Amino acid sequence: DYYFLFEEKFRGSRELVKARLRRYIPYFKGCRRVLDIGCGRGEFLELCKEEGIESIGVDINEDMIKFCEGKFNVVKSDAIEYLKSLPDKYLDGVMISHFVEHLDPERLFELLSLCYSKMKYSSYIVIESPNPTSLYSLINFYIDPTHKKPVHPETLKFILEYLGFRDVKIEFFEECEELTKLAKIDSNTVSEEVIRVINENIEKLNRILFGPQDYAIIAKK
Amino acid sequence: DYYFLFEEKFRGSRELVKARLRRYIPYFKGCRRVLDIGCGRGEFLELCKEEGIESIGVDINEDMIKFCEGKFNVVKSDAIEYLKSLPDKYLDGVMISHFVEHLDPERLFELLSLCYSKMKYSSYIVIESPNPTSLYSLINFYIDPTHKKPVHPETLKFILEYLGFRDVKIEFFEECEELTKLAKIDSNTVSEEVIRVINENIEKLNRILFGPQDYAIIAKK
Amino acid sequence: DYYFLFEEKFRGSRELVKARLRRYIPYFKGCRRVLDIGCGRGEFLELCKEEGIESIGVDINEDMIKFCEGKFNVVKSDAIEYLKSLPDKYLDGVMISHFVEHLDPERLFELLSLCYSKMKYSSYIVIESPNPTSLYSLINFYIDPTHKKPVHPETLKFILEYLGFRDVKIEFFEECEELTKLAKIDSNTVSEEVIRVINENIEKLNRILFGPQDYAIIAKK
Repeated sequence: DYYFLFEEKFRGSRELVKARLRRYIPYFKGCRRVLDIGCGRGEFLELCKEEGIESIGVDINEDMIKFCEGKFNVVKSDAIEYLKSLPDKYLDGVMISHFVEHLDPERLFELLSLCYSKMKYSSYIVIESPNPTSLYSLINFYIDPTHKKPVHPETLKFILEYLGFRDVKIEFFEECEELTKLAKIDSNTVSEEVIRVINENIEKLNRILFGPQDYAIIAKK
Repeated sequence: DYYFLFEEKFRGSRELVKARLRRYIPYFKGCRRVLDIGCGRGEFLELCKEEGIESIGVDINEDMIKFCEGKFNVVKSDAIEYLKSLPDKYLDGVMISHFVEHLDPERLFELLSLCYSKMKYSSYIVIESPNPTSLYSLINFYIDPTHKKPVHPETLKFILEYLGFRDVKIEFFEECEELTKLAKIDSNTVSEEVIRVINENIEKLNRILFGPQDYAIIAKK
Repeated sequence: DYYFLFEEKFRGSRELVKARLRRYIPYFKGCRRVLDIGCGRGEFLELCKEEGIESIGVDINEDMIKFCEGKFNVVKSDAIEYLKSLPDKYLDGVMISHFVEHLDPERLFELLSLCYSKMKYSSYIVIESPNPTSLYSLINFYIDPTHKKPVHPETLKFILEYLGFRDVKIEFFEECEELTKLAKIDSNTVSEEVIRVINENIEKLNRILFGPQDYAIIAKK
């Protein structure tokens, strides 16, 4: 089917994706009400079940749900709507992996606003999305047509900080492979200082051109 | 309140915005009917008052308007609606600062077309918007979720020339800080021919990656 | 009107445009039923007329069709609609030059599936459009307000491979001029490998920043 075949090719296998999600488990260990927004193939739900974490996944796509319903708890719904259908101080944790980029930028404030209200204190929200602050990924953001406009890390940090969240931190992941990045220079005949400045320019070039392809913003309370 | 805090953080303080607008005073010197489209926090209006320049601002934001009315002459209203309500050859000059990137693309032509019709002969029009022709700047263009498509300066120049405006000029401001830009190499030991070509390349790299963050297009009649 | 002056200014002369599409002719030689989608100023029509290749053009623009009807066979209509009015396995070939970016993302798939149906075995389809994998050309992409999201070469390749086309090749054209790109270094006072590595860094830079401005995806069957 279209989207499975699509993700499989440009996102990677479920094993691959699940491997990447491992890093975020510490923020949900032993949680009882973790919401997986836009769960898709249910890679996070599978992980959760494995780590002994209770969670529900939501997804507007009917096929992602047929895909997860058998092993996991999922509700075919619009996230914002589903969030309104929830009591305040309900939710335990919230995972939003590669979802916001697929969301109408106009409704971004309301989503996180609802998350704050439906989350109980000392809870963590994790938002993982493609990094548009590096040319390489920015270019690749256009491969998926269902993508809206790139979602900048700073806009996410600003909104949820404004909403009340604290500890807001930004982490970058999946960097470009060696072959793609520019190479640094060495020499025992060329001026150390000429060498030094050229490499700093290459570090700057590598950061803005071939920087990490993803990022994750984490917040608490 | 949201948008003030947002502007303060990403667009700068009022004092700063006001500072950067002094470059346009020569174009509205002694004018009495200047329209400030998307007046925002009123920085351009505050500048006009100090310069004895009469102007009125318009904005869709009731929050921005409430902030300005007790200070300057503003009117809550869509720009196109306001323009349409003016007689032709009425305005002394027009200022459009960081507005077009928020306007729906299909309404850009009309807006500008109306400016031409409602402007009297000899008047000046200034349009400042974030520069998308430089990477650093193109990335920051996505921080604001209310942004539409990046507005290229050549496209505006085309529209203006087409409407009958003349002496159209595109200038660029808000250069990137040397800390972020790549550095030119100074060297007494390496061949000048080689150093020269490396610095000319750094020059091209800096213009397309760390060039001016803003641009302004100025026209007349 | 607007669009003629606009293309003339930003795309180039009919002469120039004609010169660029000339390389796709071998795919439609001897053909009698080629479909040129979004014929524009009929530069592809004109070429086929010169090669004994029979083809019809379609466009949604009144003025573009008006420009053509004199020397070429064209019809004013939505491309999706024209295709549906044809029998399956009818077309000798399909040319889509600088059109997919002017199209609603959610209709792209329909369009291509229709092309597949309406084409007969072993026919060629060529899709030429702006290349967004190079900074230079994606910046210029925003000059045209009517442009939607950029269309990445890989997305087009995935869609039609999905539909059943094979031998899908992605090619790139219209490199930037030597004066715009970064120049390479050559000297004999500097260590060979220092020069070799800086140059391959330049090669990587020129690729992602000043590379091909156009891409053509070619498929058969």
